[PDB]
Amino acid sequence: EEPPPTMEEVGKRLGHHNRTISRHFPDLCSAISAKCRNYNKACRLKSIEKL
DNA sequence: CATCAGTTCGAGTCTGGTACTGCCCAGTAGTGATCTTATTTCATTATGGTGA
Repeated sequence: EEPPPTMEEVGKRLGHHNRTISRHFPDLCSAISAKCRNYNKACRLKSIEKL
């Protein structure tokens, strides 16, 4: 979806500290972080072009 | 026997080590205008002694 959420939003929704997820599932968490960062970078790029 | 002391497992919490975003201000050098001042001219003004 839009602004794929970040680590903070996912952790707040799950009610767990970020280290709790981070100590067991690094690959998928890095996948979510990369997706969010890529969406932000793409949106910034379109904003730069349009501006 | 059931109490207390020595051991484990995993979660809570901080923090370093590593990368990254969305946004206008501040200083400097041009001009043109308008004063501003240490310094350079344009007249009067007083002092002077002697041959007609």
